[PDB]
Amino acid sequence: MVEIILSHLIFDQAYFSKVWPYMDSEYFESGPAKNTFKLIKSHVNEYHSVPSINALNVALENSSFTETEYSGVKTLISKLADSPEDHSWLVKETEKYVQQRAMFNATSKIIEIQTNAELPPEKRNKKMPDVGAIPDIMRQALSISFDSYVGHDWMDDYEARWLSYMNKARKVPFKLRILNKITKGGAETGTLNVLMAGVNVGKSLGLCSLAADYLQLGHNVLYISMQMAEEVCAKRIDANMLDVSLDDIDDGHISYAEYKGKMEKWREKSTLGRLIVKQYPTGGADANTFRSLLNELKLKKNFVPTIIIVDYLGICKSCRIRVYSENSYTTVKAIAEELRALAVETETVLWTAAQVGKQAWDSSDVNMSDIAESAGLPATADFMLAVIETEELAAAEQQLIKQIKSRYGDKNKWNKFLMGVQKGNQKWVEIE
Amino acid sequence: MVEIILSHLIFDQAYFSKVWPYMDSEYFESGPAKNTFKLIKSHVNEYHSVPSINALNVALENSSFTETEYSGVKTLISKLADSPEDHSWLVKETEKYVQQRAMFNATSKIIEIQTNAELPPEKRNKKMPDVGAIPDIMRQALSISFDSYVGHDWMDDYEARWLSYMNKARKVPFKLRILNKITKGGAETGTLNVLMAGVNVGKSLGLCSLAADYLQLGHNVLYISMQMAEEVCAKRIDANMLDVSLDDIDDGHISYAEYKGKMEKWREKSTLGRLIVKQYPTGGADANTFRSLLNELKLKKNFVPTIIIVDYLGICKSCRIRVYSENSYTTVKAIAEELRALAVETETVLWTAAQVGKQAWDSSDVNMSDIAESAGLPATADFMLAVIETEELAAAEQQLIKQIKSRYGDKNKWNKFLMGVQKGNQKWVEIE
Amino acid sequence: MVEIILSHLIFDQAYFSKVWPYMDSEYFESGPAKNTFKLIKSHVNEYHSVPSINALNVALENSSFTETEYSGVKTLISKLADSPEDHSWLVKETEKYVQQRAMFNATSKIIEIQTNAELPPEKRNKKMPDVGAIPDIMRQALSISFDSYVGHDWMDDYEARWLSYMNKARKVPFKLRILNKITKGGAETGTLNVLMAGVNVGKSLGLCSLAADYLQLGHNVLYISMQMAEEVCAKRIDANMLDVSLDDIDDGHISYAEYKGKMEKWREKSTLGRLIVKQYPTGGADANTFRSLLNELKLKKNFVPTIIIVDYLGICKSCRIRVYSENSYTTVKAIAEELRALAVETETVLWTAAQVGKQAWDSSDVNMSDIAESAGLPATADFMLAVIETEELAAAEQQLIKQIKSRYGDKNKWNKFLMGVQKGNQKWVEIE
Amino acid sequence: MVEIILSHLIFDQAYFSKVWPYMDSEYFESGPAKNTFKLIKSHVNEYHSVPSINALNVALENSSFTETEYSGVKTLISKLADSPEDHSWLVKETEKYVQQRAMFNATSKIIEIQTNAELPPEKRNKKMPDVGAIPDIMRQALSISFDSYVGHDWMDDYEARWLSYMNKARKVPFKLRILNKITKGGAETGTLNVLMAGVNVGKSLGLCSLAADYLQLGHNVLYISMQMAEEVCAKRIDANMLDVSLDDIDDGHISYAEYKGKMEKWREKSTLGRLIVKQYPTGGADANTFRSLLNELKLKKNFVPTIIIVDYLGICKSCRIRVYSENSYTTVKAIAEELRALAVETETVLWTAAQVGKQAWDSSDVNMSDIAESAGLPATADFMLAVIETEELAAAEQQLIKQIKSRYGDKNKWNKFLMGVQKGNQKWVEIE
DNA sequence: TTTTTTTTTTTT
Ligand SMILES: Nc1ncnc2c1ncn2[C@@H]1O[C@H](COP(=O)(O)OP(=O)(O)OP(O)(O)=S)[C@@H](O)[C@H]1O
Ligand SMILES: Nc1ncnc2c1ncn2[C@@H]1O[C@H](COP(=O)(O)OP(=O)(O)OP(O)(O)=S)[C@@H](O)[C@H]1O
Ligand SMILES: Nc1ncnc2c1ncn2[C@@H]1O[C@H](COP(=O)(O)OP(=O)(O)OP(O)(O)=S)[C@@H](O)[C@H]1O
Ligand SMILES: [Mg+2]
Ligand SMILES: [Mg+2]
Ligand SMILES: [Mg+2]
Repeated sequence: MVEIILSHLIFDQAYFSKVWPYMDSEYFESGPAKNTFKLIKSHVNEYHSVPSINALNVALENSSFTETEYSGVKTLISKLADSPEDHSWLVKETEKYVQQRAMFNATSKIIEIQTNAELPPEKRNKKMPDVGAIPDIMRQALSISFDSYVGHDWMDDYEARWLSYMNKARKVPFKLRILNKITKGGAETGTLNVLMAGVNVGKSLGLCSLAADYLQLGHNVLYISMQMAEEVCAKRIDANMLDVSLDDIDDGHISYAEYKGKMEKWREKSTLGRLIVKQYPTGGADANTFRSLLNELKLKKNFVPTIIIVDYLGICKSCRIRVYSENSYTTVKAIAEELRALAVETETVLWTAAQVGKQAWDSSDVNMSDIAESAGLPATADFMLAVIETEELAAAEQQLIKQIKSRYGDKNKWNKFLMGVQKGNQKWVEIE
Repeated sequence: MVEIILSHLIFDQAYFSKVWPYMDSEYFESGPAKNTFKLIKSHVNEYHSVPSINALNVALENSSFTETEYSGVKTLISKLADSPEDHSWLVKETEKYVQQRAMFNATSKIIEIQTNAELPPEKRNKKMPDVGAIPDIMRQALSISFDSYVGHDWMDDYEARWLSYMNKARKVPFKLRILNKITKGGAETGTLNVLMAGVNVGKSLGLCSLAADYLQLGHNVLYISMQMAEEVCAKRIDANMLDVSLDDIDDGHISYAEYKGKMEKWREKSTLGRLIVKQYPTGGADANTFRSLLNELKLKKNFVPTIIIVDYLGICKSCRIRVYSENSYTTVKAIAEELRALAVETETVLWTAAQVGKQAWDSSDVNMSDIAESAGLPATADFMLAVIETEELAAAEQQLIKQIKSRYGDKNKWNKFLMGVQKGNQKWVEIE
Repeated sequence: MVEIILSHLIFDQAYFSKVWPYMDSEYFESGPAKNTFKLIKSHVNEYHSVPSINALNVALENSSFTETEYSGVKTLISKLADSPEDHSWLVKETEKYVQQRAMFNATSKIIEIQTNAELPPEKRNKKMPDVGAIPDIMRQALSISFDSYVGHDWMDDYEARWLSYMNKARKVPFKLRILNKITKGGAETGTLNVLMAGVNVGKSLGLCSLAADYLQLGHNVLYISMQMAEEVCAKRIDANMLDVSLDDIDDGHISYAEYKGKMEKWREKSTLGRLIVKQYPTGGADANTFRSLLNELKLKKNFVPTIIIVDYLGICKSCRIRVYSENSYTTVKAIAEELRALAVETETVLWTAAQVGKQAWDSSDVNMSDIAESAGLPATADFMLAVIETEELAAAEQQLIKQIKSRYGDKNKWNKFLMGVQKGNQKWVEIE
Repeated sequence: MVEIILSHLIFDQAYFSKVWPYMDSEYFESGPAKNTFKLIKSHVNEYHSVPSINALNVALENSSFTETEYSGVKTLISKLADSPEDHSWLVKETEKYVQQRAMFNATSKIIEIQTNAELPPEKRNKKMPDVGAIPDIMRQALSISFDSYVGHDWMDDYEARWLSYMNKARKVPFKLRILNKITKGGAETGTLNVLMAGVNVGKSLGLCSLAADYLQLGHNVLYISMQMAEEVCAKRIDANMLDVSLDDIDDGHISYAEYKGKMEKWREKSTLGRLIVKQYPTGGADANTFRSLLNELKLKKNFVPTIIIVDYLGICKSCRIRVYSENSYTTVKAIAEELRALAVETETVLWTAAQVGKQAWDSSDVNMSDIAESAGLPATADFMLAVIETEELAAAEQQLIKQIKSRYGDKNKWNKFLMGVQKGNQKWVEIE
């Protein structure tokens, strides 16, 4: 029914107002229909009005396509004529036609991706998406229903807004009291929280301590280590949970009986979730890789995480920018934005680590301007905490956590407090 | 499109009043088109009015043509109808047709000049110009645009200019006396206004404060969130309007009774406007999306916004340049130009935020050179204020606002003024 | 007469010494002639001497030519002979032939340009000059001659040097005596003058001050703006000439009676010109449009320009390069060249205002390595000034001018001088 | 080519004496070419002289030749002419022919060696070299060059080198006795020599003086100015040559009669050179534009300079640095290297000027450490004279010349000398 | 050819 759609795009102002915002060039044909719609779209972009038959003929004469295409477009334009119709049958039929064409294009692209990925490398016609984003494309084929959400009205829609304040399902409480106090109830789902410490100051000890604390509070935690292996992170978690020093495990001061007893005692407790550690090579995982990991975890292991942790965003690969194409600023900003998009998609608290510049190392204070790889990371991150350690603090078994970007509350209040990091047990303890 | 031009010359006075000044027999053709235009020109010269079909046919009978030309003119005259096409498209198309025909005639003329130059001096014609007249014959053919307006005169139009001085309909007050004082009556419609600061300083706080202030004045405000979600921002607007807190909303200190009472009391006010909050994924919107959103808003609800707030220009996506086609100085400036064009098209006050590079994130002052993105943004901008907060300022809850680019008024009359920013209420308070 | 040219290039020495530096491969037809000239040129480049017949037959055998090309070149070489003629008819005939070939090539190139322009976007060739570049090409072809001036030859060009000593070019005086001192009487007719400055520091203030000063001297001034409405520029001029602050005009302190009285008092003065302000959209005007504008200004308004002032060079259209085709440097250089050509053609002092880079903003000193868009502007310009009102000159109500490039005198004599900028009246007063 | 080689072996002497030692029978052919060379070699052996074409025919008349060979030889002998080709092209072309034939023979020999190697060991030729001899054989093919000149060979070019020391082949005198004394006979070709302008001490005056002494000695001088026009520099040259004061020309004291008389008096003298002044914009002339200028002057003006004087090194631009700066060290170091490379590749004496540190300005003594260009100019400069001015030197019309770097001779021999500077005539006179 | 981030280095 392409002829009817074009005719009522021309000879119906009411029809054009609703269907146009959604009409696209890939929904008609590879011949006369697409060319006619391209003519109409160019005229609309140039004059912001629906062209007439004379305007279409003039644009057709000032066009460069061949004789066959010219004749087809001329016949199609000559066949366009308004008919007595009703707005509803046309809008519903157009929605059905657009949905069918979107599904057809999506399945054609799916077949193309499958037949392209099944090719020897270096001859796979790059810039074509991989099989990993096969379902997502189909998800885009179903989100076309002529029902775009205009937005949220402050006065018209306030009961629904008020039924989001006492819900509190968005906030995931910590286990430390100070972190809950500064965040006013803990971190929120669909966010990107960051730890900035430097090199060998913490920043993975803190992530492991957070993972252990969330695990004790009945949470499913997905640790993703882009550098350290799976047994080192698991060893850190074991040291945190079992209250056994990493030196004791290395020096064999803990027996198999004690280890088994502690593990079974933790297992028999109802207030304990599941922690899963996954390792990827440095620069070999992205947002799409994490989504594939999420899907295979949900299917194979029936594991649905809420506290997804990534060891370092700077070590991950952007899923949109080719490697080493853009500078550190753009690449890191894109990676952080994609991670935040993943977090809001799966509705999980995302925790990450970030390096500071060389000038901030061995300094008694770390500012937000000391971020290493990009200034956009603080802009695209919900909460950031700076971990500072000096010789005096190290001798006191304490670290100073400074609130650098506090989006859940006022950062001026409680800006710097001293945590009791214990490096042997990979644990954070409070001083209150 | 000679038929359209002749038909709208005869049957349209508005078209005749803008194209007849620039029209010649050489522009049309050498056959029936030129003869028809010559008949029209002869009739308008003998009688100062546009001829009719009957008068044109009578003149054709009076005038003498050979059989072929007579038949061609009769056939062409038979093909004239009103056909009320758009005026803008018609004038643009006739300008293009005139330009292309003039270029063709100029090329033929210079080719004839070159051919005559090679002839021996005895054989060559003295009427044709020398080769030295080739260039100006070309530039003049490139100065046949349709524009009869010459511009202001400063001595013949001072009365109209004085009347224009009294047209203050472009101004929009600020609800803040200091901002009105420094803008000489508030912001103006169709202008790009920017509120820039560092990361986590209160850019979105200022945007929401401006939205609430415009809402309390009866304006229609369209808040477009790029990083935050739609609901979170409405909470800030509620904290500004209801004037309780941000934490008290999340800590349950407000019962439903008070919330309902305050919302209904604000509904009873006749000085309140309409506020719509729209969220977009990072890097997925521009004026092209904004124009479709405007059309959908106007269709679905009686909402034509007077104020358009964009959460951040940087997070926005340029229309023509791809996601990472060019560097920051280009696409950021392109987005700024597109936003200003959208504002001047919709005649709305456009507000947006801008980021500051790391060099001024901890400085007591910020200059125009401290713009994180392209420096073309402080070229398309009109009132680029700046927010500077220090430890002493945060102690007194008083952000410093520095006038960075002031196109409305004197940038240095009140260069730096203190505000009374309340972070809990997301409100700017004037200081007296 | 290609055969004669080749024959006397090979067999004659004075002819070779006279005509060789001006010969080019494009002056010969694509048959045997161009290939033979290629062989001759390669031999001359490799051995710095005129080849013989044996040399070329050796070069022909050691060449990658097809059978047809080989046969044609061999036949042409066989046909060459030393016909005795006079070395005063040969040189002029060769010059005529070269000029004709250059004109033919230019005609073909402009025909190709016009064919390329009419093609739709995404199919048309890029980097090919637009239609507005056609006359310039035709200006280059007519300049071909066997006489070339590379540098100034002492003892060979000394009459012209004595003329330059004794004669001085006519100057359009300023009203500020300091500019006359630094320019030795003012600015010449066919010049491009630029007043670079930072953003929101007085680019339009200085241009409007110059426009008012020239208007008070009896000149016809055309003010073309792109970032400002006609009423705004005319209000700046009124503030300059009526001695009323822009604050007074906006606030309504002055009445219509006083305004009319002052305007009529200015009208009654005989030493007054005509100032016409024309506004164009950003990127919507070029040199041809300025020419079309000057055309209607000379016709509709019957006004001949004298001090054409382009508010901003960086906004105007290229007129030689398609929009968004080349980089900023090339486009701005092309705009500068087009504007200077327009000034030379119209014999009008042309004043403009470019923007300095972000580094020069709030910098107490600027140099040629501070221009933002293009560093080729000083080469095209004839006088270039700067504005250095950075931090403390604004508090003292003063400015500073660097004199970056002054072709009228010596830049290192009064390089930096202080200007009393008054922003309420939008004028420059002298510190003397 | 073989016909030409044989013809110019028979009918030339220098070509024979140059190419005979590198001529072998296997280089020509297996029919006419080889047999004909065999005749030349045979005769050259029995009678140590070149045979007459008839004597070569006598060789054919008295030699073992098959009917085809004897005929072939007769035709080839009858096809040899005494035509006069240029010697350089002939030698180069016969060298290329010999090299190609030697390479072909060596490749065929190694192919035959490989083919013989892949044969039954009982059945193979013993005379064929083993496979291990293949790399050496090709070497003998690559070691074929009519003339071997790779660098300067000590103990093999000592006689030519002595002729350089006695004839002072590299020195260019100065016309000033003191400058000749400290340079052991003047500056050398392929060198960069700079004068360290101090506190407003000078600006082109010295280089203009150097552009007159060389002119009076018969040298072709190319003066490239950046901060001045051609007329101004040539006026400084006229002041020095015509003894007219610089201000007298501007005032008009000297009339056209005296000027023309002095110019013609200079033109009569045969000891006068040519001066070509070329102007370039500031920063618009790298040391690659100078190469193009030299090529144009050689091709069109036939002007091949021996002295190149650049007005100022700092004003110049680096050929491939992209970013230019008003006063940056990296650019000055690159500019010096590029200019010295130009001097070396053009075998010309290159002169330029550069600024020095304020300390060098305040102190009468200037140290290499006290130089604006540190480790950049006293590293790429063969000679660096420090021209500084003092009020006492000024009151006596003198300038103290100090020698800061002298590759030519000992720097401490005559380091300080007083120069008689005349600022009106722009001249340097000696002091007794 | 400019523009902007980050880093590292070096020169004054
Ligand atoms: N096996 C271990 N036994 C005891 N202490 C350890 C051990 N591993 C690490 N630590 C301590 O933990 C501190 C911080 O460890 P990490 O969390 O690995 O630092 P890091 O910042 O993650 O390293 P990078 O540079 O970011 S990969 C170190 O400085 C050590 O003092
Ligand atoms: N929900 C909140 N509760 C309390 N304080 C907040 C909240 N959100 C933001 N703030 C404070 O508001 C200030 C700036 O935060 P925002 O206004 O959200 O920043 P923004 O303008 O979005 O800029 P960035 O660069 O994106 S953080 C800081 O003092 C924050 O701590
Ligand atoms: N209405 C006004 N009243 C008083 N002063 C004003 C007014 N408008 C502008 N100014 C002042 O004039 C100065 C120069 O403004 P402009 O003439 O627009 O300079 P500009 O370089 O053209 O700015 P652009 O075009 O946005 S880069 C500003 O910095 C203000 O201080
Ligand atoms: Mg780590
Ligand atoms: Mg923000
Ligand atoms: Mg301006």
